[PDB]
Formats: sequence, C-alpha cells, structure tokens
Amino acid sequence: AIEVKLANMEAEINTLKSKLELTNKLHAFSMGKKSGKKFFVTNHERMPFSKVKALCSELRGTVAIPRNAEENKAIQEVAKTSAFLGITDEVTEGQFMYVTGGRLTYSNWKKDEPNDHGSGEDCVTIVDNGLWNDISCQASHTAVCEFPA
Amino acid sequence: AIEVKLANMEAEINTLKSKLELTNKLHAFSMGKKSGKKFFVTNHERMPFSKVKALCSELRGTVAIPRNAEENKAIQEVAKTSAFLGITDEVTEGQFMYVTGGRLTYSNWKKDEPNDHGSGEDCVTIVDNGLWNDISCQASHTAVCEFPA
Amino acid sequence: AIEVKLANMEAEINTLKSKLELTNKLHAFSMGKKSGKKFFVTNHERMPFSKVKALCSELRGTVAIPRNAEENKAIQEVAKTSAFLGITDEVTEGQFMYVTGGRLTYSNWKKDEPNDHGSGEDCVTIVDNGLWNDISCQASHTAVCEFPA
Ligand SMILES: CC(=O)N[C@@H]1[C@@H](O)[C@H](O)[C@@H](CO)O[C@@H]1O
Ligand SMILES: CC(=O)N[C@@H]1[C@@H](O)[C@H](O)[C@@H](CO)O[C@@H]1O
Ligand SMILES: CC(=O)N[C@@H]1[C@@H](O)[C@H](O)[C@@H](CO)O[C@@H]1O
Ligand SMILES: [Ca+2]
Ligand SMILES: [Ca+2]
Ligand SMILES: [Ca+2]
Ligand SMILES: [Ca+2]
Ligand SMILES: [Ca+2]
Ligand SMILES: [Ca+2]
Ligand SMILES: [Ca+2]
Ligand SMILES: [Ca+2]
Ligand SMILES: [Ca+2]
Ligand SMILES: [Cl-]
Ligand SMILES: [Cl-]
Ligand SMILES: [Cl-]
Repeated sequence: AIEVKLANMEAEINTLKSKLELTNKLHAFSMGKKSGKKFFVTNHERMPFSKVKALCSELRGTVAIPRNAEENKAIQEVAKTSAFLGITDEVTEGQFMYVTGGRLTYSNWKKDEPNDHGSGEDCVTIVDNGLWNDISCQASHTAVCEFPA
Repeated sequence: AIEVKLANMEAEINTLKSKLELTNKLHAFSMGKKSGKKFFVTNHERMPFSKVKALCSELRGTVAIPRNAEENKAIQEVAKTSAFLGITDEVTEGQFMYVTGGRLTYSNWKKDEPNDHGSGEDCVTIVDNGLWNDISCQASHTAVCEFPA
Repeated sequence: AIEVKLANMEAEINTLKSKLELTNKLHAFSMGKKSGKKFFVTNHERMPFSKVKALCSELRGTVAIPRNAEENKAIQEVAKTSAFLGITDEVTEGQFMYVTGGRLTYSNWKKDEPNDHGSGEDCVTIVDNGLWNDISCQASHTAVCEFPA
C-alpha cells in the first residue's frame, strides 16, 4: 500500500503539473500571446508606479519594458492610454535604468524629454503616440505587466 | 527514503497550490479585475434567472449584485445588455432581497419601477443607462457573475 | 504517522484537481463559451495551416470547425479576419474531410469555390461575410481553435 500510493501520488502530481502548464498556455493564447513574443497584459487600472511594480511582482511578471520599436508599439496597443514603463532614474537623476537592471538601450523619448519637470520626474510613461515622457512616480497611469516570450 | 519522498511531495503540492492561485490572479487581472474591487464577468449568454444562479454557483461565484453606484456601473459595462442581478422579492412583494441574504440597500430603479407588471415580476435586470427593472424570473437575460474583491 | 500524511496528501491533490477544473470552467466562461456549446479562441496570430494544427493540438483542441450556421457565425466573430478551418482535401483531392475525421457535411462556400486554384488548394479559410474559400495550406491565416462543448 504505502509505497504504491506514494508512487501513484507522484504520478498524480506530475499529471496536475502538466494540466496547469496547459491551462497557462491556453490562457496566454486567449490573452493574445504571439509565438516567440513576450506578452503584455493590463486590467486597465491606473495607479502609482510603486503599485504597478507590486502588482506585476505578485503576478510574477514585471512592469512593461519595450526593448525595441516593435515591443514599444505592442505596449502602446495594450495600454490604449498613458502607461508606466519599467524604467526610472530614481537611483541617479538623469540616468534611466530598467527596473530589471541596466542602462537603457532603446528609447523613444518625446522631444526635450526626459526633463525632470518641476518638482521632479523619475518615472516614465509611454503616451498615446508611442513616444515617452518622464513623469512623477506618484502620478496614476495604466498598469501594464510583462511576461516572457 | 519514504519520509523524505513524502516531505518532498508535500513541498511540490504547496508549490502547485501557489502556482494555481497565481493563475487565478493573472486571469482576473487580464479580464479587468481592479484592485480591491469585486470581479465581474460574463460569457454574454442570456438565460432564465434559475440558470444564471446555477451557473455562477457552479463557478463558485454568485449572480452580480451592485452594492453602490460604482459597482452598478462596473456591472453595466461588463454586461453591455439587460442582465439579471442577484436580487428578488419572491418572499415579500416589494421587499427585494439579495440572493446571498439581507435587505436591499442601494437601488437604481427606472421610472415606474418596480411595478411587478402583468402576472408578476420578482427578479431584477440592469438595463439601459444602468437603470433597474423588475422582470419575470422566467425571462432570459445576460448572465453576469461576481467574484470577491 | 506516515499513513495520516499520505491520506492528507490524497485530499490535497483531490482538492487541487477540483479547483483546477473550476479555474478551467471560469476561463472558458470568461472567453465566451455558451452552455452546451463548444467555444472558439484565437490569439489573432496568422500562420501556415500545419502550425495552427500543431498549436490547437497542443492545447487539446483542434482547428475551428463550423458544423452549422451558428458555429460559423461564432467563428467569424472570433476570427475578425480570414482564418483556417479544420477542413481539408489533402488526402483525396476534391473530398474535403474534417481534420478529426469524416466527410464534410455542412458547408458555406463562396460562389465558385472550392476550386483547387492554380498549383492547388487543399486547405480552407472562413473569409468575407463568413463564406469559405479553399486556399494553400502554406498560406498564413488566423489561428482559431475550438474546444469541446
Ligand atoms: C505633470 C505633467 O503632465 N507634466 C508634463 C511634463 O512631464 C512634460 O515634460 C512637460 C512638457 O512640456 O509637460 C508637462 O509639464
Ligand atoms: C413602463 C412599463 O410599463 N414598463 C413595463 C415593464 O415594467 C415590464 O417589466 C415590461 C415587461 O416586458 O413591460 C413594460 O416594459
Ligand atoms: C474566383 C477565383 O478564381 N478566385 C481565386 C480563389 O479561388 C483562390 O483561392 C485565390 C488564391 O490566391 O485566387 C483567386 O482569388
Ligand atoms: Ca530624481
Ligand atoms: Ca528624473
Ligand atoms: Ca517630463
Ligand atoms: Ca411577488
Ligand atoms: Ca415582485
Ligand atoms: Ca417591471
Ligand atoms: Ca490536392
Ligand atoms: Ca484541393
Ligand atoms: Ca479557392
Ligand atoms: Cl518622481
Ligand atoms: Cl418572477
Ligand atoms: Cl495546399
């Protein structure tokens, strides 16, 4: 009994793992995930950057980061409005970095941005043009999370 | 060996339970669930009130119930059309009750409603502009379920 | 006690199986599955027929197959653009069969189709007005999968 049931439960666990992997794939597919492409998702809620980071962290994803013009357009299409990107110059003013680490490679700044306007701006939002504007991390913008290709 | 295998499998099970919870969260997020807000969803199928209750119950949810102006609006946008709410006066005419218990608090009746028209109307549907109308529980309207915030 | 832990484990696994089934039901509901009806899903990605087949197959579904006017309409709504159907005359030219077996019964061909045009056309796409056109299996059209009622 004991050994047999233990061996059976190991097979039961492996079967359930396979089914959940399937459930995940089907949900990503219905969410619009394209083969070999990372996918972006939003609930259309607007909130402060700190809240977006916490939310995408819970979902085991990260705040959306466009690494090139294609991804940038992909994020623009998902958000539909101004949305925070996983980019900030919180650590050293003027030096934008990915929240996942590293200096910015690709960028699509609007003319004369980033300017750390007025009281200060350390976060970044992709606007209704695909272009970027640095903005207050405390302002509320659309939460867009990113998951691996 | 055995005690070790058992412990290791219990750990695998804990990991799977969290992963499933993650799946549920990402799904709700992708479908528009806002932070600290109930999750409203529909398959866009119209049916008798009896079936909507059976359906939502099978999904471990309940028929959508607007507790305030904001929730009523949220339900309105998810539904798009006439949909039953979890409210009926099948016990005492004029005394509408939530299917989950308790007397009606917030309401948003349309002019001349509730009128328990014709042979009687004990169910409630959210209609145009988010206004309410009592209707026969036998009539078919959109099924909208709610899940806790 | 080893046996007590084994029994709890069984209960944990069974509880997980039931929760996963609920998650699958809620996902299907959210993606529009109607009671007693199979449902269709798409990620809106265009690809060759062999790829769509492989993709749906991996998800334990099949390339969408309209069995009547209602399903044809549902598939048309989901696709939004030209999409492959699980129907082909690859095995015997002129005799269309469902990828899952059996001769084609219900059809919705555009006037003058199927015509195995040019070098040949063995696949089928639902196009404008929901009508059908036989096309090369090598062409890239929208991937739409169907899942059991
Ligand atoms: C709060 C807000 O929208 N601030 C923007 C600022 O980020 C931008 O750089 C500037 C450009 O003229 O326009 C506004 O001041
Ligand atoms: C203004 C008025 O009498 N409206 C009634 C409504 O109360 C009733 O629920 C419905 C039943 O189909 O018939 C009419 O629309
Ligand atoms: C009327 C006619 O011959 N139409 C053909 C169509 O059947 C074929 O599938 C397609 C392939 O590119 O080329 C034309 O559109
Ligand atoms: Ca700063
Ligand atoms: Ca700054
Ligand atoms: Ca700025
Ligand atoms: Ca009554
Ligand atoms: Ca009544
Ligand atoms: Ca009425
Ligand atoms: Ca042929
Ligand atoms: Ca052919
Ligand atoms: Ca043709
Ligand atoms: Cl800031
Ligand atoms: Cl009634
Ligand atoms: Cl072909």
